[PDB]
Order: sequence, then C-alpha cells, then structure tokens
Amino acid sequence: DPSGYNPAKNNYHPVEDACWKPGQKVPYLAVARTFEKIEEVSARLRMVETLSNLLRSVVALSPPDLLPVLYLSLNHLGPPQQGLALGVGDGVLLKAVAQATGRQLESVRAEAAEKGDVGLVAENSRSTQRLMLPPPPLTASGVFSKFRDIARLTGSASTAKKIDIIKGLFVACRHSEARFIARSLSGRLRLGLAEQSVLAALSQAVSLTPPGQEFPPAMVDAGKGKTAEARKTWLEEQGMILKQTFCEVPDLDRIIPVLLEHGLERLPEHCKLSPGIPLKPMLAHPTRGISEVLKRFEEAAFTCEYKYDGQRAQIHALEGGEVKIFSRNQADNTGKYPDIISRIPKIKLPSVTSFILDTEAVAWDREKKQIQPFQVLTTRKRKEVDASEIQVQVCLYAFDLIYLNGESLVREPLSRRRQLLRENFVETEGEFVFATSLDTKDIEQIAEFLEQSVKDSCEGLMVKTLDVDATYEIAKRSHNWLKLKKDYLDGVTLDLVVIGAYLGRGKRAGRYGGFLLASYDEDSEELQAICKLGTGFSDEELEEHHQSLKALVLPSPRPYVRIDGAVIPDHWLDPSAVWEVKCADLSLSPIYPAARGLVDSDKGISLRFPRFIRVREDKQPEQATTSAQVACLYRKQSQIQ
DNA sequence: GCTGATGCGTG
DNA sequence: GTCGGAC
DNA sequence: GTCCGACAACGCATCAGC
Repeated sequence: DPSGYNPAKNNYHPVEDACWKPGQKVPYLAVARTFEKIEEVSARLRMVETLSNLLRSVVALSPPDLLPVLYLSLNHLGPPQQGLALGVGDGVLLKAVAQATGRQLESVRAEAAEKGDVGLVAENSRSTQRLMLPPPPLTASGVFSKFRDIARLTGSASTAKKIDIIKGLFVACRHSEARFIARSLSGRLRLGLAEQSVLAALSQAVSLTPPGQEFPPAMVDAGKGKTAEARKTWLEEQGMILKQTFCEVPDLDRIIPVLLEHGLERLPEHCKLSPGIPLKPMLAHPTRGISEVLKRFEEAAFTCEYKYDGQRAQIHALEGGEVKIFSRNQADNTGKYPDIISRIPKIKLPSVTSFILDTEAVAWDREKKQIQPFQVLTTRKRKEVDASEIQVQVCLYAFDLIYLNGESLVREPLSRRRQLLRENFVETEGEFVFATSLDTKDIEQIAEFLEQSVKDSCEGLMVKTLDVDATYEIAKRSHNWLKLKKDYLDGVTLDLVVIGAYLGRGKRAGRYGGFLLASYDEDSEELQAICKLGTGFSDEELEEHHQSLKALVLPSPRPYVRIDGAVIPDHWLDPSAVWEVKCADLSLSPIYPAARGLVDSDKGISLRFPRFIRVREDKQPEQATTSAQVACLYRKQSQIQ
C-alpha cells in the first residue's frame, strides 16, 4: 500500500518493500512518500540511498517508468535541448488552487506568502471539486505525461486549458500528493537533492539491482557479498562512469535505454561526446584576490583571460556541415544566431571537418569597433531567420576547444586544447577573436592585467591551469576554473535604507527572505527604491533582522517613500535601518526610481548582483548614499557615459 | 491593436 | 548571477 | 570543495484583458 511506503527503512528489499506489483505502473504516491523521506533528512548520503531504494524497485518491477520517475525527481520535462517549458508559474498555479477550493485568489496568495510554500496551501485547503465517481490513483508516468501536456499547450485559451489539467491532478491526489504536485508546478520541491544526487542514486540503484533480470530478480543486492570498503569504492567507481558519461551526454532519453539494455559498465561504449548533442560546460569558483589564486594553483602553471560580459555560446559543427549553438544550460540557440552560422567558414581552416567550440558571444558595435554592455546583448530576438534584420551584432571570443575532427579533447590539458584552438581557427576582428590571454606567475603583472580587463569592458579575469588538473572532465570537477572579479576584492559599496520586507519561501519560510532598499534623493527629500536584497547575510543575521524589523512594520507606506514599479513589499518598514551593500555594476533600470532624471529622463538606476555586507548602525536614513551619488557611480563605469 | 501580467531565461 | 548551510 | 537552494536585475515572448 503506497500510503505506508517507506523507502528509508533498513534492509529495503526492492521487490517486497515496494508498494506496487510487477508490471504495474509506479504510483505517484510512491514518488511522493520518497520525497517526504528525502526532505526530512539533511545528509546527501541518506537522501541518495532513499532515492536509490525507490529506483531499485522501479528497475526490478516497472522498468519503463524509470525515465518519468527520474524526471520527476529532477523536476524536469525532458532533455534541456528540447526546450520544453511548462508555461506555468505561481500565477497559474495559485489560480488553479483557488478554483479547486472555492477560495478567493488573494486569500490563497496571502496564505502561500505566509507559509513560504504553495504545496502546503494546496494540502491544508479543502477541495470543492465534486466527482460522481472516485478517480483512479495518480501514477508516475501519468502525472509526468500531464506535465508534458501542460507544456504543449499554446495559443488562445491555453491558460484555462492548463488550469483544467492542474485541477484534474488535484482532484485525484492522496495524502501528500497535492503538496508535491503544487511544488513541482511552482518549481520549488525543497528536497535538498538535485542533479548530482539523482545521478549518484541512479548508479547505486543499477549497481545493487542490475537491470534486465527475469522476474523475480536473482540479484537484488549486489553489494552483500562485498566488504564495506570494497562496496564503497565499487559504488564510487560506478558513479563516476555514469557522471562522466552524463556530463558529455546530459540526455536521459539516451542514457536510460542504453543503461537498461547494456548495463552501466558498458555505458561509455554507446553514449559518447559528439557534435549536435550539448555537453555540460566548465564553470568557475570565485577567488577573493590574487594571493588566493596563487594558493589554489600553487605549483601549477596557469593562464589569465579576460572574463567577457556576454552569454556563453557552445558552437557545434557536425560532420557534413550542420552547425548548432547551445547556451550554458544546453538550450538550443541555433535559430537565434544566423549571423554566427554564416561566420563558420571564415573561422576554420580547410582541414577542420568538425568541432565543438567554447566561446563567449558579446554584443559588438561595428561603428565604434568596441564591446557593448551585457544589457544590449539581451535585446536580441529569440528567433531571427534573416541575418539582415539583426540590429545588435555579436563578436565571438573563443577560449576552448572540446572536440576536433572526430576526436574528443575532454581528457587533454588546457595547454594543448588552446594549442589546437589557435592553430586550427582563424581570427577576424569584431567577428571571431581569441580571448585576450596572459601567461604569468607575477603578482604585479596579474594586477595590471586585471585592471586592463576592467578598462576594456570586462568583468575581470578567468584563471585556468595549463597542465595540472587542466582537462575538461566536468565529472571530476565542474568548477575547475577560477574567476577573479573586481567586486570580489575587499575595499574595491552603497549604504541603503531598508523600506520594505518580503516573506521568505522554502529555507526562508517563516521569516523575511528579501528586503526593498532605497537611496536618499536630496532634491526631493524622498527615499527612492533602488533594488531588492536577498543574499549576503548569515542565518543568524537574518533571524535578527526578522526580530528587529518586525517592530518597524507599517500598515501604509510613508508619504516620502517612492518605489514606482518595484514589487510592493509584503511588510512596509518604517525607514530606519541602513545596510552596507556591494554590487558588481549599476544598471539603468526600467522600474526603479532611484536617481531618475539625473542620468536618464525616464529610467532610474538599480544594482547588478546586490549583496548584504554589514549593518550600518552608525548611520540614519538621512545619511544613506544619496541618489546623486548613485548617479555618479553609474556614470563612472566604463560602458556608461 | 495595445498593454500589463506572467513565464522563461540570461547573467 | 552571489551567498551561506550542511556535509 | 561539493552540492544545494535561498535570493538579485532585466531582457524577450506569450497571453488575457482591455
């Protein structure tokens, strides 16, 4: 019985401790009870084992339902390159919850804000939907199919059609199913388990309970014959095989069929890196300064590169001539860059048949022959058929080569990948350029190069080793690079007034999760909202922010507080607290009124990546950073005149 | 035909 | 994107 | 360090309401 399913018990038997018969569809309550056991605990090992127990039962009893259960665990709809999106957020969901309970929409919205969780609202509310006959229980594949049905709905009256499907799921929910149906649509499962733990649990499940066995399975626990130490290293090796394959082919529609037909040990023999299938890109860890860089990379030659402020572009050229371009998150952006497709013959040598390039697409002004800010790049359309219609040109800055002429370079050091990149590809100014580099170990040279990058309209420097641990194997370390930005360094900020608070969600439920900040306009003697603040404080600081600021809650805002298009705070705060806030950039804002009219007639100024530093107990709202000072900091930037 | 609200997605 | 928590 | 989920600004695209 799925109501009593406990995948966290000791000595879990994949066949007898499951809550469904062989060949039957996996009930969605089995996935929900698994979610309950996973979110209760905080150790990833315990969460992996709990999920692994569910997956073993799916492997042994209902193999066809392995894919939907995995996607439900990841809260995804399919492969990232397929570009499926629900089209449902908190807006559609709370409306579906309201129509299914007869409550006012504003009441359901207010309760979801107080509890910081929409699933709790969908669970503690009473249904007003009446059915002549009881509905069949939800299944894992059925619930997954309805999710994809929602994502396929487009056109006029499609919103109401989405809500009907959501109402149909709610009317069939049992126990904790409504809570997790709502969380999945809201995109906040609050599990504590994501992609890495799902992969770890998958490899552990197919290793302990091998797929493809005739029922009843003879091998239900392949680790019982091994010592704890032997069991540990074996599962770790098997986990790396799956993780290394998934990083090169993040497509469960491809891995799972191969996994079920040929096992995990033979998986790299079928799923291999190849152009046309996006791969997980290499990421970077922050570094607080140059001294920290020489410590993390001490005793290893490294290179320094400009960190261009654009969008990543993973360019696949296939055997035959087909070109595809993928974002960092494996989204297919080929239709977005017809200008890049036309550029491919100009950048490669005649001996180049196929490749996978790692580049940064940057908005480029061909009149001034200079780099344009990130905001200009985002103004490009999402579908451009004719390249002549393109208004914002882009210049590609290449910095890595992952695949070349039928051969993978994942296991090659950076020094050789960079060697192959610069030998086999041709530069064209303003179109396709190699990233500005510097190979050195001196502190002063790196400091000058960092300052030269900021002057050249870049975020700072990327630091990458050349030979030691310098491969492109994300499964070994996905953040193998270092990023050194100007705003990372101590002493290289604004003092803003807290004018509002926002109820927190998930880990912030029950307290404040965000705050509305404001600068002081000297000319009008008003506080102008500049940005929201939601990170930088510790749990201890935020709990004390919740206790003291609750004493400054107002029914109505002060007449001298201006927020314009900003989100109205759940709790208006009497202006008193002043916080020191750091940001990466100042942007011209479409909503915030801070410093409006001082640099632009219509738009005020906001803060890119704002972060809480410390409380400014010495200053009152009258002494906060002025709006005029905000305008000065904005014009001081490179790309702003 | 226009527009604000909502969703998606990039940093 | 930044950040801190739990491990 | 790793993995995770809190939270930020701001752009295009879609759809309902007008």
